[PDB]
Amino acid sequence: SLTRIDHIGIACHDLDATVEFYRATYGFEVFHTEVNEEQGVREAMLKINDTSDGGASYLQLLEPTREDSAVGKWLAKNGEGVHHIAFGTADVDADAADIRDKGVRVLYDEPRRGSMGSRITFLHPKDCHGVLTELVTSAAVESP
Amino acid sequence: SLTRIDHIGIACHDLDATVEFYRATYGFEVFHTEVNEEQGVREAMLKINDTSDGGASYLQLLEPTREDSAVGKWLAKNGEGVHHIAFGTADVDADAADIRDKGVRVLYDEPRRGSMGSRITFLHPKDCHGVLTELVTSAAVESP
Ligand SMILES: CC(C(=O)SCCNC(=O)CCNC(=O)[C@H](O)C(C)(C)COP(=O)(O)OP(=O)(O)OC[C@H]1O[C@@H](n2cnc3c(N)ncnc32)[C@H](O)[C@@H]1OP(=O)(O)O)=[N+]([O-])[O-]
Ligand SMILES: CC(C(=O)SCCNC(=O)CCNC(=O)[C@H](O)C(C)(C)COP(=O)(O)OP(=O)(O)OC[C@H]1O[C@@H](n2cnc3c(N)ncnc32)[C@H](O)[C@@H]1OP(=O)(O)O)=[N+]([O-])[O-]
Ligand SMILES: [Cl-]
Ligand SMILES: [Cl-]
Ligand SMILES: [Co+2]
Ligand SMILES: [Co+2]
Repeated sequence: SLTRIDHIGIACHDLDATVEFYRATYGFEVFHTEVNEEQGVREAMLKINDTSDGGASYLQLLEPTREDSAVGKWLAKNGEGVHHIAFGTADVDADAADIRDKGVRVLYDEPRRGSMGSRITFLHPKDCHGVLTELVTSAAVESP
Repeated sequence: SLTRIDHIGIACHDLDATVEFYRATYGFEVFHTEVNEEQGVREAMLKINDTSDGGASYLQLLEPTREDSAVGKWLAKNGEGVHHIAFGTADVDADAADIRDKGVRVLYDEPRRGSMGSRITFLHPKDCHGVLTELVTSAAVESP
């Protein structure tokens, strides 16, 4: 089941400047940062709240590490802004198989590594009314 | 203080069809629907989770009631997809005055009515790294 909004993925040209914007404007602090070379992003997660399924909701700020990447291409075309939304689940593999069986394109055969050891997949935006949609199971098991 | 992600505003051409997409695909049900003639939208709120500040997080699906509206213009230009993000607060008036004093454009002098009697304002996307950003205080006071 999809039990929370896990994060909002926000593309930006300069991670450090956008991180500082969110800190200065709203007081949001960095929960974690990393590079994901497979996905081609430098990310910062800003935790906004905890959630009733035991998880949390974040802003995921993303700067591309290369132009030939999902975020690099998207920024070139659209400029800075919201790139994707992510829903949390305790079983991404099962929920992705169920959604595949509805005819929505699931981009990975098997979930891949995302933020903080999470396992993630994506649904094609043209099958989701224009919203690039991620499904994520956190690495650490959640207590509702 | 901004204490949660309150909702993700998602523009769509046909509210009923997009509502059914989210129900069929994810099991998300409609929490509330309404028309906001000032804003020029037909909305459906789909509750995804409760939040640690006592509030909740929703998907806010929005179909324009007229082409000459924020969502009508945005859909014409961009097609269906994420239109804005919203942060919850117990005091939108105070948080909007604090953000105004940082030089971020606050679109309303005074918060206006939004979903379920909430009071809302917006920050200009060109001051927020391309993200149209809403601040909202729910009508019913929250218990953290
Ligand atoms: C690490 C992590 C992350 O979130 S890493 C996030 C970065 N990684 C990803 O986004 C991976 C998933 N995304 C992708 O694989 C690709 O970007 C997509 C879904 C396949 C699109 O790649 P394509 O090669 O088709 O790009 P392409 O520009 O050709 O686009 C194909 C169609 O998708 C539309 N599109 C592309 N990106 C889109 C987006 N983010 N949202 C909406 N529509 C999008 C695009 O406008 C075009 O529509 P049009 O044809 O009507 O113009 N994490 O843990 O949470
Ligand atoms: C009821 C409710 C709701 O959420 S009702 C949601 C619908 N209402 C709103 O969005 C009201 C706030 N928005 C607005 O007032 C306007 O849409 C904006 C911020 C002033 C933009 O209106 P403008 O008249 O300037 O539109 P305009 O197309 O001229 O756009 C001015 C610049 O803003 C960019 N822009 C416009 N809409 C944008 C959006 N949603 N996100 C990012 N950028 C945006 C646009 O691309 C252009 O950039 P460019 O110049 O680089 O091309 N609720 O309770 O939660
Ligand atoms: Cl890596
Ligand atoms: Cl009304
Ligand atoms: Co993500
Ligand atoms: Co809204």
